[PDB]
Formats: sequence, C-alpha cells, structure tokens
Amino acid sequence: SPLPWCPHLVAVCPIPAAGLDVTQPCGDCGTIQENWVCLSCYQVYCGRYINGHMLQHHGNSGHPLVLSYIDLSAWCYYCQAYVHHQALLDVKNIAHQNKFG
Ligand SMILES: O=C(O)CCc1nc2cc(Cl)ccc2s1
Ligand SMILES: [Zn+2]
Ligand SMILES: [Zn+2]
Ligand SMILES: [Zn+2]
Repeated sequence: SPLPWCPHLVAVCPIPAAGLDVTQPCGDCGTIQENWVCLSCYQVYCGRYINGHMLQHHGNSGHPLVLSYIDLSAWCYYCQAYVHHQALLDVKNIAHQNKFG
C-alpha cells in the first residue's frame, strides 16, 4: 504494497469507545456481505461489488478513508489506493481483535 502515507490520513477520526463490530450490516441495504467502515464517522456501508453504498457515502460526505471488514485493508477514495500507516494501526488492531479474537 500500500501507499505508506496519503494526504487524507488527517481525516481519520478517533475510534468510538464502543469499538467496532466487524459483523455490522450495511447501513443502507442491510447486507452482511463485503462491508467497510468509514474512518471519519464510523458508519458501515457495503462494497462496490454488492450495492456500492460506501462509494455513495464517500460521494455524499467526502470522507476519504474506509476499512474493509473482509481483509482490514484501508482504501482512500481520493488517492484511489490502499494506504497503510502507523495512524491506521489502532483501528486495524481493534477490528482484528473483534474479527478473530
Ligand atoms: O468497494 C468500495 O467502495 C470501497 C473500497 C474500494 N474501492 C476500490 C476500487 C478499486 Cl478500483 C479497487 C479497490 C478498491 S477498495
Ligand atoms: Zn449496502
Ligand atoms: Zn463517513
Ligand atoms: Zn488519500
């Protein structure tokens, strides 16, 4: 690989004290498949191969960075790239613990 930095990492917000639920369904269509969590507002929406609700959320909010609940990758919609950075480690780890632990 991912980009080791991107100019949208500044928009990554603190993780809610409720933590993450990697089984959370899409907030629009309720699908349990291929969801992502927004790293600005922590809403959960489905991927491009389901109903494209996270891409819609990007369009209507401008929020840049999203975390996959399938493989814990982080995608930036502006840079059109995967990103990994020390600034993403806390949220990936919280997600990894919820998913696997
Ligand atoms: O599915 C989503 O809306 C968000 C996440 C991603 N969007 C893309 C688009 C391409 Cl072209 C390749 C990889 C990814 S990861
Ligand atoms: Zn959806
Ligand atoms: Zn958002
Ligand atoms: Zn970016």
